[PDB]
Amino acid sequence: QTMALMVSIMWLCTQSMLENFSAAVPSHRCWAPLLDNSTAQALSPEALLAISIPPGPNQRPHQCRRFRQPQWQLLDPNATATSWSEADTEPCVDGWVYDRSIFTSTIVAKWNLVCDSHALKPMAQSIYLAGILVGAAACGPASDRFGRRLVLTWSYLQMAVMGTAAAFAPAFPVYCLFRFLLAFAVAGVMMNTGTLLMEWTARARPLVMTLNSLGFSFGHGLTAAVAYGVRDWTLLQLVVSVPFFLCFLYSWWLAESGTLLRMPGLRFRTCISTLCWFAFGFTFFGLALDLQALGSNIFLLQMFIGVVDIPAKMGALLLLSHLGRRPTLAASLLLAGLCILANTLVPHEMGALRSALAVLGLGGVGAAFTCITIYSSELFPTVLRTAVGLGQMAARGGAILGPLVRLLGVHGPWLPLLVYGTVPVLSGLAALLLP
Ligand SMILES: CC(C)(Sc1ccncc1-c1ccc(C#N)c2ccccc12)C(=O)O
Repeated sequence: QTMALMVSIMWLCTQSMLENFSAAVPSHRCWAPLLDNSTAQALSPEALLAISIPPGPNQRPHQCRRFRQPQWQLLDPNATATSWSEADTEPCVDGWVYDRSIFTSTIVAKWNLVCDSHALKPMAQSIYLAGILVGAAACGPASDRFGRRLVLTWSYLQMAVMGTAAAFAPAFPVYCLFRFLLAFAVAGVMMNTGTLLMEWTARARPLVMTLNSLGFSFGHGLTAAVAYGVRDWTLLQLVVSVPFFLCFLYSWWLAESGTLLRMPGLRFRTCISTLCWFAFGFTFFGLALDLQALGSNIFLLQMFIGVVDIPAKMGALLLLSHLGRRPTLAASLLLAGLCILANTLVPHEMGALRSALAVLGLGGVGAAFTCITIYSSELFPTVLRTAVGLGQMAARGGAILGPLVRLLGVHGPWLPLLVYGTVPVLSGLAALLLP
């Protein structure tokens, strides 16, 4: 039944989207005796916060620097503000503290993922995406030798185990290994679902593809509701991996008891296919893992994209079945690129338009993925359509560089968004050349 796998793919989106909710960075500041010690001191907490922490970006108190001595210059109204020296700051010798405003417990507050060592979150995202990448390649021969159903049940068991274990990870490398194994199992489940849905009924390939895509997009609203319900990342991972226990228990019928040579050239087809897959994967896994910076509220943005991705994909399927594959794919790619470029150009003051443009770009890249998945079954002969596997591998490899590009934010907050807007434009400009 397609319902059982559709539910699993829905929770698979939840497990994939948990990389953004669990790695959320709430408002944090360094430990200070004027704010964290006893109230009896030798009033006005904002003044103490200002005199204890030097200002940083967006006129906010810095998150990785603290004054070695109380700077009373920010207290006297007649004093010249913004005139202290750099030597009066210390590299946070007393640690940091976290405010439980939007989130009460995350992996950032546990292992101290402050901006001083902010590379740990993109590194963990890249490790998860590498586990997704190597998961599809290794599960190929595993499903070919052991069978798709047995390895599917084993991947469900591994998903449950690594979900119940990641919530109890005491160290950062242990959590990274748990996420790697979880991503391996996720990639195995995805490959099995893909190889089963294609050979299920298919002329009915686009219908089942759109159904699976809608079941996956339901995962956005699912994880939004779960993150609005529970606020602890451990309890979140637990309740997200709980349904996979029943998914594994669904085994045994509910307790019954191809290589090619491209020496002359790229032949104008596989190069463009891999380029579009790379672009889709890169923009998707670079824009979905940083939803906190794309809108004012993470849950609101998630609900918005979850409620907009369904009619967007419906219209994408409509244009795919009504006016072809290449023109609608190029149009969706260009629309997503222009939307991300406008989101980059629009200042951070207008949050509503920013969230709308981000939702439109995500819908556009989803429509482009749907089109390139429908187009992958027609651009190659019946025996060459290895092509879909190569395209998925190229998309995963492009996703690998997704979180790594976000590290370029030290030079400017718009450069990652600039790339996320420029890549779809070139992808759509190159998509028009498809036969
Ligand atoms: C690696 C991906 C993008 S898959 C994938 C891997 C891990 N987390 C989520 C997805 C995913 C992303 C967008 C989708 C859409 N639309 C989608 C639909 C069905 C199953 C997975 C996804 C590929 O194969 O290139």
